[PDB]
Amino acid sequence: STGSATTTPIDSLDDAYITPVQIGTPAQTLNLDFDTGSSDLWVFSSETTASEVDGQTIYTPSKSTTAKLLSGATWSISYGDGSSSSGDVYTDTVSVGGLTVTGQAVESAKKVSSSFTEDSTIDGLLGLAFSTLNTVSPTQQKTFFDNAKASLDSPVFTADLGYHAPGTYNFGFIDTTAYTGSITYTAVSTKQGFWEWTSTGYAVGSGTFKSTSIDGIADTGTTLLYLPATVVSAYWAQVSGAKSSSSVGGYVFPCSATLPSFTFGVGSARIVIPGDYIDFGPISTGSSSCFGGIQSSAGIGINIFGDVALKAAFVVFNGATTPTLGFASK
Repeated sequence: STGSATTTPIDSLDDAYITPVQIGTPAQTLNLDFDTGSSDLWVFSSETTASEVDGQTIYTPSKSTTAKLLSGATWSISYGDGSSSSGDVYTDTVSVGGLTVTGQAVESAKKVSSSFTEDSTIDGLLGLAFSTLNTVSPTQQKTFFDNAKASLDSPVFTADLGYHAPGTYNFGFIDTTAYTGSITYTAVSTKQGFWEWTSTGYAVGSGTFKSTSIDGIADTGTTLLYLPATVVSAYWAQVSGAKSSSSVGGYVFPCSATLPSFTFGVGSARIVIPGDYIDFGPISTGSSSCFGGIQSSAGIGINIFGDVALKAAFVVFNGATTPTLGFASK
């Protein structure tokens, strides 16, 4: 089997991407944030505290003839941005782009943190990291990809995120028309539950490539590119007037600037992030100070190849017995 679904930016900055997902019978379509940095499929629901729902589409399990309460199961998750959610668990039929999993754990939110309530465009998350990170207790549950893998033509999914435009998540096949050149595959460590790999270095604009190992995660659920402070300083030093602002929470730059590209290594291959991809717009409405899309990871504990990086590539999440990651230009 295969599946293919369009993923659409939620706003003009590509702050996140939503993908329609069919849940239950009859289908209830919710727009979920596909997150390769986490492992829970959770949704706003008829159980969510009413004051914490503000425009989202909700899953109502009582209207699904295939929903079944997973007795005794609860879940609770906290994300790197400080947001969180928790609730109980149903199993139900879940389809993405024509690919159907029966018995998928659908985590129904009873509580969500303010940032979820305040984003009316995201009806939940669909985690695509490794199932070892799934938070369901007392019986950990598998991701949608883990449940579908055996049925897929090939045990892979691909992320093709657009810059200011829709893109595609494919399951079970690699669309050879969706990228240029060849796909360069690189080793993955699953020890932390993530699609964790080592970049071979970087360049800033037209500058020379610096060969240096950068361990990080391929995380479709993080907007920005978070890299070591040395690398990020070298990037922003090429932008007149750029500075790290403690009050804003990262590097800002004059909105009048033209940003240089940023290149990262995948083996001997190179992925070029155009400068425009690094502009996240005024820090507040009407400001001439703009927020940078490359930020220091020094306060995180891990480097994150988020959307800013991944949308410059066609990315293969290879879930073979030994997982690997592939990157192509496009």
